[PDB]
Amino acid sequence: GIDCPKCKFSYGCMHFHCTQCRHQFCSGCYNAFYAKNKCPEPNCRVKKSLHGHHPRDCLFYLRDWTALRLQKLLQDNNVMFNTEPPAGGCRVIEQKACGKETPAGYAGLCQAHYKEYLVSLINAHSLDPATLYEVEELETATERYLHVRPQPLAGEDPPAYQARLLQKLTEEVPLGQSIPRR
Ligand SMILES: COc1ccccc1C(=O)CCc1ccccc1C(=O)O
Ligand SMILES: [Zn+2]
Ligand SMILES: [Zn+2]
Ligand SMILES: [Zn+2]
Ligand SMILES: [Zn+2]
Repeated sequence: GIDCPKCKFSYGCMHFHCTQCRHQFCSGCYNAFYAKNKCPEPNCRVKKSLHGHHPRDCLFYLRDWTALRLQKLLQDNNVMFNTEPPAGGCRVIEQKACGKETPAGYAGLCQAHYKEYLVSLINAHSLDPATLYEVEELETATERYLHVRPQPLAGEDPPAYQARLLQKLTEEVPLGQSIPRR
């Protein structure tokens, strides 16, 4: 299940409570959640919201991708993923079974739980979503994680600019370090 990164107790919303230690954290990347006015991070722009600071491969972000784009990341890396239901209506047990509609090609899960499954594979294989980023996404990631505003250099054509952004991001900003890897 999910372990409190603080106490280590084992168990579509990312905000998780551990009742033992009262830690607030993200169930996708295990980074801490902060209530409004409680965030200590100097370069964070969100000071009046309940939030955490997530790596680019947290489900917090990747849940907003389409299933098709999540599949594309897996396909580009030749990681297999299920599309068909199991041998014998979403079975995933939620805290209120999920019971939602089970679309064709979504492996017998609802849309949200199928994306969670794809992200679980993406994370297991340490696939980097930045490899599919358009330049706008690379610029956003640069601002978010490197705290600088990117801009192309004189003499840099568009492919070179995009490649530079991608190279600096991947070299200097690790994927989530508390996300479980295989
Ligand atoms: C799926 O749930 C959400 C998705 C996007 C934004 C907000 C929510 C929620 O209100 C529930 C989950 C949640 C609660 C508090 C803080 C963050 C989140 C979250 O998952 O983003
Ligand atoms: Zn705990
Ligand atoms: Zn997260
Ligand atoms: Zn913050
Ligand atoms: Zn479901």
